[PDB]
Amino acid sequence: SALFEPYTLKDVTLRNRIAIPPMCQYMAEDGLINDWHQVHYASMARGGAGLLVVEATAVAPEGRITPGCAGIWSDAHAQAFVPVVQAIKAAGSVPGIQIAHAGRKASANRPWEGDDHIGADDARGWETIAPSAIAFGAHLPNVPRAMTLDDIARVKQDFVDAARRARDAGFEWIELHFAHGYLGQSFFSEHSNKRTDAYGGSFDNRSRFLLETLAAVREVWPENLPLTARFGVLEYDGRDEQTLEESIELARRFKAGGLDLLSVSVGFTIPETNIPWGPAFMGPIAERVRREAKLPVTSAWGFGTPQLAEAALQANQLDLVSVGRAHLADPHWAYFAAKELGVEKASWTLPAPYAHWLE
Amino acid sequence: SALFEPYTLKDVTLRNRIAIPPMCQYMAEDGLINDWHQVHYASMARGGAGLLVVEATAVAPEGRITPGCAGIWSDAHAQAFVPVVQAIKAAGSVPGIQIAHAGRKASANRPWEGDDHIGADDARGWETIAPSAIAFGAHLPNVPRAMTLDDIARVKQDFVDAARRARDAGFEWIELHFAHGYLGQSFFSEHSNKRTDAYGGSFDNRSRFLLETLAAVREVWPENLPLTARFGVLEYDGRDEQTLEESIELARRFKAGGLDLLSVSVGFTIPETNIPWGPAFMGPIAERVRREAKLPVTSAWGFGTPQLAEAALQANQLDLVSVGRAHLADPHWAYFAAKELGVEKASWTLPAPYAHWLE
Ligand SMILES: Cc1cc2c(cc1C)N(C[C@H](O)[C@H](O)[C@H](O)COP(=O)(O)O)c1[nH]c(=O)[nH]c(=O)c1N2
Ligand SMILES: Cc1cc2c(cc1C)N(C[C@H](O)[C@H](O)[C@H](O)COP(=O)(O)O)c1[nH]c(=O)[nH]c(=O)c1N2
Ligand SMILES: CC(=O)[C@H]1CCCN(Cc2ccccc2)C1
Ligand SMILES: CC(=O)[C@H]1CCCN(Cc2ccccc2)C1
Repeated sequence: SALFEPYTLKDVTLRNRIAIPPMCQYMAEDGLINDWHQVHYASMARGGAGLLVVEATAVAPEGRITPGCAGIWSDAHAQAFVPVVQAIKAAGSVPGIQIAHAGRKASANRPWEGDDHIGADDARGWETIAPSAIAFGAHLPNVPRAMTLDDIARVKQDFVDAARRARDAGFEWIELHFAHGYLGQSFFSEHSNKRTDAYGGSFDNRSRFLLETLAAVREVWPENLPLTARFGVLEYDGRDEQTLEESIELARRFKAGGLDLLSVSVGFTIPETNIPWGPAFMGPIAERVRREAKLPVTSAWGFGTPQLAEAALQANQLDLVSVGRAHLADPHWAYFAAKELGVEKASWTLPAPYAHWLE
Repeated sequence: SALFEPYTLKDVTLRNRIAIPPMCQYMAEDGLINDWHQVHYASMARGGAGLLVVEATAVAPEGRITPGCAGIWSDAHAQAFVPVVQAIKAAGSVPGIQIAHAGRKASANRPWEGDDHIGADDARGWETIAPSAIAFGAHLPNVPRAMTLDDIARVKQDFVDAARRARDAGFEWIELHFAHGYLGQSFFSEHSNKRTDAYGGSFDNRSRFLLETLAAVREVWPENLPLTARFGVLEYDGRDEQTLEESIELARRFKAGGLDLLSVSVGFTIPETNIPWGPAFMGPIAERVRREAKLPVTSAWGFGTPQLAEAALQANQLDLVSVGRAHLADPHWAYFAAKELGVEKASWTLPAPYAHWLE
């Protein structure tokens, strides 16, 4: 099975090609994770996935999506992750983290508590920041404050500090969240970036915040540990071929800047889109990015069937398959996939106190 | 769905009829549980099951099956259980524990490390005790020491101390392990009990250890929490109708002694048997115990299919269905069952950070 071959990138070796992508739990308090996250992550790691990327973890308080998001904007915040790192490692999986800044999609309610921007009169909310003072719209109508040059430098330094802390906490894999309509994605997109200084206009200027943040993080993040990013390479906004061509050139520039792997996604920059959801629908996009930018990739959004994961790998569309929601449903999904694909001694994808009895 | 109806017994209410039976993990050290159990039990509780009975926990060191078995023979051992208890409650499941003494099956290797009696040169081993100096045979050849009256008195008091400690740790449900060929089962069976004193020979004498232990425990276990036991009601040894008739009479005596519920199983007292393993094969035996002893019952051994569990409840064979190995395979099995049986808003068998996304 391709899905259960190991993967080596820099000095990290993953025991198979199953990655758990970052999935916000909205269960933190003032950025501090807790018992909820400890069991959630340790249980999934024991399930057998080779790589577990911890949810979007805010580099700054205002960079949270919700009052429940994890943060890493202080050393105390970082120290809370150590037991998660240790549990993921004890289960044989590799611990990663996604560091993030929600940009104009910040100050929102939890998804099951309205999923919408927090109102002005609710004290739990805060002012958001973005490249330009333009709202997403729809359920997120709040207009962000356009970032100053000092703002741009401060946030780049929060990403550096976040990466410094993740390193020191023991993570072996980092992912910069430049996707899904949050701060980084909104600098790259013409939809959201109307700046007239060095950080807007041309392709080079729209690229600048992302490339400078990459470069700054690269300085503190070990060369022997994978440096990755997630990026939305198209929006399904009717501008797909031009957007894709530009996104692939920026990925060429990420590679020149030392990126080891790109997690390929959708922009979600604006609500006025027509995304063709379906099983493995990102496969061909991911493949194009991989081939044209000459960079390993993962992706998500449907691949959560064992035959779809296996297929993508064999067609060299992906190097890792990210499987999210199926792990929410079953934290032992990797074991289910091993059984489905006829892996030998499939029950031993799980630790012994389980594997002995299931074989 | 019958499976997702609540159940009330004494002051305890279970949110559904899915019970997780005791399943040994063999991961403790000197009886002390650790991070393995914390995650294991908390994850399964979050999966939705109404009741989670913690694995066989030894009332005394020599009462462990293996060097990896959990213990409750001291107050520090009992304090280790408190985070487990609190984690199970936090997920909305009810915490139970099974207290146990392995009798002549003690001093054995972990199942995946030979599963056989420890050899006398191995420094890990200990002397075992039983009603009579007779070995199980097969892979468990060690001949146990015959207990004296002073031994019987001591072991009874250890069950009492264990129950007292379980109460204080916050368990809300206790199960006396009188099944599967361990100490209690071996007092009842004529195969293993050749005593000529008050604890051997007649039905009354063979029953005595079990009844006195129950009575002793009933004195310290709160009247308002379920007091239960697991008992092997037949052996498949060619003596089934007489053995089952006797077992049912003892169930009546358990009820007269305050037992609230009986977990109906097989004896496993000797290796020379022909157990007819199959899906739901205990259903009819369980039903007979329930009807004839007029006592609530659970059972296990192939109910781990949503339709099989539902059927047994609808036929009134059982009050709770114990689903073990299916929970090792998928700690969210109760969610899988609620989906299969078409339960309304099945994803909310799980907590919000999962249920929201899976509906
Ligand atoms: C609960 C939850 C939470 C989030 C997400 C999704 C879900 C379900 N996803 C997107 C996720 O990583 C993945 O791309 C999608 O879930 C699609 O993959 P599946 O179809 O679920 O296998 C995600 N994306 C990301 O980059 N960072 C994150 O923190 C989150 N958080
Ligand atoms: C790993 C493991 C460990 C144990 C068990 C089984 C397994 C698989 N079982 C028996 C268990 O409670 C249950 O009766 C069987 O697993 C049958 O139910 P299932 O078919 O698995 O649903 C069990 N029985 C018991 O009374 N005390 C226990 O501690 C144990 N330990
Ligand atoms: C922060 C992260 O990128 C997440 C947060 C919540 C929704 N994600 C996007 C999403 C859309 C549809 C289904 C699942 C996930 C983005
Ligand atoms: C102590 C407890 O009752 C357990 C320990 C391990 C095996 N159990 C018995 C068992 C036999 C075959 C399959 C599953 C379980 C008994």
